Amino acid sequence: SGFRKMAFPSGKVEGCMVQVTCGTTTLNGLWLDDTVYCPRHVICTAEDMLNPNYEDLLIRKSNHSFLVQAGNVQLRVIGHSMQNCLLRLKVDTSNPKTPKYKFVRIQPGQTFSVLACYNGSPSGVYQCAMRPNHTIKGSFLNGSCGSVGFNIDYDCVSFCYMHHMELPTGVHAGTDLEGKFYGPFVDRQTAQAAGTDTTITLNVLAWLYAAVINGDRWFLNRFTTTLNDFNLVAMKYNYEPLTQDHVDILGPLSAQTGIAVLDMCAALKELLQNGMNGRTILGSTILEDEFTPFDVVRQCSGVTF
Amino acid sequence: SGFRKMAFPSGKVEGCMVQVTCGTTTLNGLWLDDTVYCPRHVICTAEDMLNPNYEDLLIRKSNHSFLVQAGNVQLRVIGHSMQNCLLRLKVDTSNPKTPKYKFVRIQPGQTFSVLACYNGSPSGVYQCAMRPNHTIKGSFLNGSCGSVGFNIDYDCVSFCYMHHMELPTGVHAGTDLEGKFYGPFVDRQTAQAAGTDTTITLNVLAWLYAAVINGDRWFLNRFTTTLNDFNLVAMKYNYEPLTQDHVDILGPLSAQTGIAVLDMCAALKELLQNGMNGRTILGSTILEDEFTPFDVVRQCSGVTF
Ligand SMILES: *[C@](O)(C(=O)NC(C)C)[C@H](C[C@@H]1CCNC1=O)NC(=O)[C@H](CC(C)C)NC(=O)[C@H](Cc1ccc(F)cc1)NC(=O)OCc1ccccc1
Ligand SMILES: *[C@](O)(C(=O)NC(C)C)[C@H](C[C@@H]1CCNC1=O)NC(=O)[C@H](CC(C)C)NC(=O)[C@H](Cc1ccc(F)cc1)NC(=O)OCc1ccccc1
Repeated sequence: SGFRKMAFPSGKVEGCMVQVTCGTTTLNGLWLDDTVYCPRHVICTAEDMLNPNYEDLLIRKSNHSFLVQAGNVQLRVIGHSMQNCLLRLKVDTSNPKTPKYKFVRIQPGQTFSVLACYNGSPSGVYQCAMRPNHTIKGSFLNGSCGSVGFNIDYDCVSFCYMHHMELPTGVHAGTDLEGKFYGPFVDRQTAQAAGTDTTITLNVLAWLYAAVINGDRWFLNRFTTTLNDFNLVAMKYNYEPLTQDHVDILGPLSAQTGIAVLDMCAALKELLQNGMNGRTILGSTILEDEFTPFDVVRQCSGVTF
Repeated sequence: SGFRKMAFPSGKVEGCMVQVTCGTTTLNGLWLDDTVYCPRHVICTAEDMLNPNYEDLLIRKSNHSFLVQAGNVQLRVIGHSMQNCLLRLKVDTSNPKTPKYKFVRIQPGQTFSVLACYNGSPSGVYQCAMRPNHTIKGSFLNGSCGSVGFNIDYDCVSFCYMHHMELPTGVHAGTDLEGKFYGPFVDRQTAQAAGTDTTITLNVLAWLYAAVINGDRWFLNRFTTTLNDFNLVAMKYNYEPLTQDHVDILGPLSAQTGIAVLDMCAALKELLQNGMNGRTILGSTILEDEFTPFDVVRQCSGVTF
C-alpha cells in the first residue's frame, strides 16, 4: 500500500552523463555510443546571449574548442555538428555503459524522471510532468543545463528531455533529444513567458482511481454526468476538457475498480464545486495532476482493497 | 530555482540488489562484497508467521535451502548466519559493483531515498522521512521486502533501512542494516500499531528558510517569540517541541537569509494560528515536514534571491 511520486531508477542514465566545456562555459552532456549531446548555447558568451547567431558562432570553433570529461577521463572530440538546439560532438571513445535507448518526444500531460546534474555529476532524481503549457516545474540551478529527462521500459531508456532554461515564473523549458524545444520557446535571453497553464484532467481522474484501488471511496457519489456537462464545469475551474479518447484510456482502471469513468467524473465535479472539506486523498489536501493512468497502473496493486 | 522532493541517484545501489528465495518465499537482498543481506522472515511459511521461532527455523536449513539470483546469475551460498532480524548469506562470488559504503542508523526526522525493488529488480526511487513514531510513509507492495533506504555522500553510500512490513494504517516499518528494527516493532504478524505521530518542527522551519532562499517572504512578520512560548503553541498543534540544539542547527540557513530563528518561529506560530489563507509556499498549500535543513542546503542556491 501507499502512493508516492516515484522516479525511475537512474543507474542506466548516470553512466551517460559527462561534462562539456567551451571557453568559460561548462554544462552537462549525454554520452551515448560515440556521440555527446549538449545544449548548443554552451558556445555562447555573456555578451552574445541576447541574440546569438549559432551558425556564425559554431563555424568559428574547432574540435579542440570543446573539452569533454567523463569522470576523470578526457574524451577527445573528432567531429561536431549542430542539430536544432543541440550540438552533437563525435568523440574518440564509445561509451561502454551505453544502455539500450531511444529518443522520444513526449506529449503534454505525460511524466518523466529528471536526473539533475552539475559538472557532469548526478546530484538527484525526481519525477516531473510536461505541463499543458510545455514547461516543467523542476528544481534546476546554474550549471544544470544538459540534465536529461527519461522513462524506462524493461531495459530500454527513452530519453525525452534535455534542460536549457528557466523562465521568469521559476518554471523550466528545454528540448527533446533531437534539439527541438517543447513549446514556443527559443534559446536566447529575449523576453519570453510561459502561456497560461491548465490542470491535467486525465491525470486527476487516474489519481482518483489510485485512491480507490488503495482502499479509499469517500469522495464517490450516486450521480453521473455527460461529457459535455462535465466539460462546462472543467472550463470554469481551468481543467482540460475531457475527450472520448481520455475516457477510453481510463477503461482498465475503471474495470479494476468497477467505477464508470463518467461516475468518477461526477465525483470530480463534486470535489471541484464543494472542495475537500478538510479531508485528504492519498495523503493530499488538493487534487493531484502529475500522475498518468500508466503511472497509477505501474505503482498500484493489481487488486483493489 | 524550484524546490522538489529529490531522491539520491540510485545507480550505486541498483548494482547491489539481488533476489533471495527460500521454499516458496521470494524477496530482495543486498549484495555487498561476498555477503547478501535480507529479511530473516524469508525462511517463514504462511502457517508459522504469527509466532515463528527463527533460531529453530534457521537451524533446520542448509546453505542450499537458499537460492540467490543476481540478474540471470545464480550465486551459491557457502555459509549463513542470523544477525538480529536479518540473515547474512555468505556467497561464492564477491559483488564487483560493491560501492564504497557504510551502515548507519538514522534518527527520527531524518530523510533517505528508497529503492523500491521486486524480484531483485529495481522499479522506482523516492524520498522518505523517518517519522517520530519510527515508521515511514512509503509505497510498498507484496514482494518489496528487502528493498533498502540510503543516503549518498561523495561516492559513499550510507545504507540506513531495509524494508520488512506494513502496519494497519498503511505505513511501513523495517530495520537498519544490522537488523535492529526502527521503533518497537517485531517481525511477527501479532497485533501491532504505530504510536501517535507528530509533525517534525525542525523540518518545517528548514523548508520555510528554503522558501525565503527561493524568493518568497509573504509569511514573515514583525514579531518574535521565546522558545517556551513557541513550544506552548507547538504542543497545541501536535508539533515536536523545539530545542536549543534545533535552533543551533538552523544557524547557517538563518545567516544566509538574515532571518533570526526565533523570528521564523514567530512566522510559523502565525501560520499555525491563522492558516495559509489560500496561499502557497514552494507550491504547497500545507506546511511540509519531510525536508531536513541539510536537504535544503543541498538543493537550494547558496545565494538568496
Ligand atoms: C543552463 O544554460 C546552465 O546551467 N548554464 C551554466 C553554464 C551556468 C542555464 C540553467 C538555468 C540557470 C538557473 N536555472 C536554470 O534552469 N540556462 C540559461 O542560463 C539560459 C541560457 C540560454 C541562452 C537560453 N538562460 C536562462 O535560463 C534565463 C534566466 C535568467 C533570469 C533572470 C535574469 F535577470 C537573467 C537570466 N531565462 C531567460 O532568459 O528566459 C527568457 C526571458 C528573458 C528576459 C525577460 C523575460 C524572459
Ligand atoms: C515482505 O515480507 C514481502 O514483500 N514478502 C513477499 C514474499 C510477498 C512484506 C511487505 C508488505 C506486503 C504489503 N506491503 C508491505 O510492505 N512483509 C510482510 O508480509 C510481513 C511479514 C513478516 C512476518 C513481518 N507482514 C506484514 O507486512 C502484515 C501485512 C498484513 C495486513 C493485513 C492482513 F490481513 C494480513 C497481513 N502486517 C502486520 O502483520 O503487522 C502487525 C499486525 C498484525 C495483525 C493486526 C494488526 C497488526
